[PDB]
Amino acid sequence: MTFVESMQRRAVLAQKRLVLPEACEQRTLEAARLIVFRNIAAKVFLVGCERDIKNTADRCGIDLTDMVVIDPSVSKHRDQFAERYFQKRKHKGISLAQAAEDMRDPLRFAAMMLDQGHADAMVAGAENTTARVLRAGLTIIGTLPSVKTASSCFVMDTNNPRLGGTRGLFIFSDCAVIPTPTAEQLADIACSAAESCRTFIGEEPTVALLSYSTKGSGGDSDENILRVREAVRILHERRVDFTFDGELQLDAALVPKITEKKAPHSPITGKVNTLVFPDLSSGNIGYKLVQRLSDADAYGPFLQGFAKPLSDLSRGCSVEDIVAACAVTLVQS
Amino acid sequence: MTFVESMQRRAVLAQKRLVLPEACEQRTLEAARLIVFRNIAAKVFLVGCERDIKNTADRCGIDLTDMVVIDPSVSKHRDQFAERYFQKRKHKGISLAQAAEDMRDPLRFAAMMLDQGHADAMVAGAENTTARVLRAGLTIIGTLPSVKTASSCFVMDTNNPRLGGTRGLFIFSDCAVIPTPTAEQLADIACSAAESCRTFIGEEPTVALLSYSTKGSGGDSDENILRVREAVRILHERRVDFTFDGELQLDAALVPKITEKKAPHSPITGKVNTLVFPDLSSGNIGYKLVQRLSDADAYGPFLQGFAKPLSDLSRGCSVEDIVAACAVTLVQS
Repeated sequence: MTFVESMQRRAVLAQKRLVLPEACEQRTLEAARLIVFRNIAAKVFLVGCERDIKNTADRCGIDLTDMVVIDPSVSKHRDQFAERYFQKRKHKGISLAQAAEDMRDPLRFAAMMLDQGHADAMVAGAENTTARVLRAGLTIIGTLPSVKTASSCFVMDTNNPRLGGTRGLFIFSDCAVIPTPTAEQLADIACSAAESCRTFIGEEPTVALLSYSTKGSGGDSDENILRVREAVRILHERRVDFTFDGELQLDAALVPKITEKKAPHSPITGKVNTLVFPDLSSGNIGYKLVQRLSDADAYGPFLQGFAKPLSDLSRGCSVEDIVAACAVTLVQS
Repeated sequence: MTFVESMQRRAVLAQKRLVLPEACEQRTLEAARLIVFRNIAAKVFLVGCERDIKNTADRCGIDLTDMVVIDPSVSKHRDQFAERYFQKRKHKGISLAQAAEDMRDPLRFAAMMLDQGHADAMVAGAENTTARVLRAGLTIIGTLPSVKTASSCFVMDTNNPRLGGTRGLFIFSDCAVIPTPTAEQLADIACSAAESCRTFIGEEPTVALLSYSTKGSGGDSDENILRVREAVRILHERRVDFTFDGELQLDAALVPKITEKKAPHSPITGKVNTLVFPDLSSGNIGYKLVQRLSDADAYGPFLQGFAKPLSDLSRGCSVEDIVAACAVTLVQS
């Protein structure tokens, strides 16, 4: 199958709970109906003002009978959610009443459903800004204990077995979120990209931390080189369970003859399927170069490192983009 | 007609003067022979100790007949070159006699031939470090008046006229030399890359200065975004004669449907053939991704911005590689 087909079938198998806070938006509700029709989720929670949602559904001819509308103003969890948000945020000086008002927002309320164990996967961003989506994620859901940084990746399908990797499948990370990762964040990015490789490609991760330098060739003074080198040291210190090396140029990562000249006895030779970029320009430009100048497909961006999975959509997304993002996030949980 | 054959043919038509300071190296003399045999240059100057050069030739069985040995020890330009070097370098405290000894070095002498008008193109690096070759370039030859920075590009051939560019050809720059260009340096790289587009691809240059941000989308705080935006302002101030725009994501540069959304009314829409990367990691990773994960070929790195063309070879280059480098550098004059 294709990647999208495989992710949808795996979501059907996983039978997890989806929450959608942009439930007054037509595309979101159409996606929710397709999710129900395809059995992509065990439960579909629509979060928002009940009569605004029902009104949108009425006008778009959408049956909600297998969906659960949760209204943050009326929910039985309202008081507990306001209290949990206050405890989370009181260190920034907000009041309990400000917390209660903030938790009437569908985006915050859906994120708190994940934090509190009432749903498994959240998708938003067809109508909210990326900044708002990531902020709800960072401040309500938080990160896994193994990282301090939330990041993102793309799944790159070169549609060419022979191009190395895992039958031409790669994880590229972080090509969308963190502008200039510190050495510690870069190590976090590598750890989360390793998890993404296991979830999305289904093979063991072999990770190359990339640079214009290979194992010293660029010198010892450029902070950008040292940042990547320090990340590699940090990964050794952390005793991670995946194979990794850096700093490596792309050709040293992917062409064994070159690895043998520039990085001898490197443990990644001939096996790399996960590329960690040194900064956001290199990764954002890089994945687009592969997408737009070759027959490769790029899937994502997929968020990683969050304690519970969420996705941020483009504001111009299609219904099927929403469905695809929901399936991937459900498979991540 | 391939790219290497196109350049070889064009050098034959151009009938320029080549200087080779590594004339005691066997591959260089074998290349020199092919260059004479193929009429790729009007004149082939071998620079060095005539006896060491003749000795190498005899040991290897190489005929030198239509080549001209120019011996820095006895050349009629001996005293003028020493004075010129002294004037260039006296601000570092050297004496005239030291300048004269310095100008017995074949590499320095070849570069001075370019500066003084006695040859058109220099190739070295088969047995000199890149740093040595570049330093000779910068201290002796200098840069064109339109820039203060020498840099490099690659000619990328996607082998697919629909991918954009000029029949599938692109200039990528600077993917090999400057680790973190200042805004002034990025503007210089754009100017030099536009020159290389004209020389190597043969079409009008349309230059995209790349970033993870498109026309403000990544905000106004990240210094790497501002460096690119500043370089664009600088190009406007210089009133350059090529079309440019930035900061642009790669898809906004290359995909007009996306340009119309993220960069409406951009001057580059649908015409970009020259990509300027914001730093060396993004460019070095970027060109290699295209080379290694697609059908594209990568030719270079080609130096650019020097007042007279020179080329740095790889230490392990083939004889045919040397010939191809000479032809490109001659086409560059």
